[PDB]
Amino acid sequence: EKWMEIDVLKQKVAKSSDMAFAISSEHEKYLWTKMGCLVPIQVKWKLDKRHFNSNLSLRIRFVKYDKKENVEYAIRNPRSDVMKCRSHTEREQHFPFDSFFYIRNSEHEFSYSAEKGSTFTLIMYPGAVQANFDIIFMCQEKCLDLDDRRKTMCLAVFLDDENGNEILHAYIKQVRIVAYPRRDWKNFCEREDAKQ
Ligand SMILES: [Zn+2]
Repeated sequence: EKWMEIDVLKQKVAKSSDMAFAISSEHEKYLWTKMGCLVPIQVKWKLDKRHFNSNLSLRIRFVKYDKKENVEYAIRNPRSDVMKCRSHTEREQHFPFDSFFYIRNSEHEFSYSAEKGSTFTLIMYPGAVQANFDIIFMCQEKCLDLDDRRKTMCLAVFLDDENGNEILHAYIKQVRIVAYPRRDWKNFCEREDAKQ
């Protein structure tokens, strides 16, 4: 009927020193990347009958969650944004300066608002079934307070109809912004594959 997926552009990510992507044994998606690096994202979807000719928009959020507040709740909670640290905020030269992340090389027109949480909204057109763009993180795990460092950061996207109703969603279950993405990615893969 209808589905949506978010993934990194594998071709480029495949052997990059700056980022790495993997799937868990449970098929959830994991991304590790350095801050200040362009991560190539591709959002794809298939729509049902009633939306075939709909004008749609795509919302992009970057939130945190833990065992106490699950992913489905967190991604739609306007108060769950991952917060940029003080020093990266004031040192920021991309507007809005306090956003943890930015969208570049977007094939689609986009706008930004923090009203209901830091969100980039891609304006699309009837018939669009994919959205390509780079996302770049301007703060990192190392910057956060121990309690926040323990929470999981999540990149979530929502496909909305003309009336603003979410009709599909997808996310990268865990995103980590670290110094050596290949170290963490490798440890993750070995631990997963060890699982008989
Ligand atoms: Zn920072």
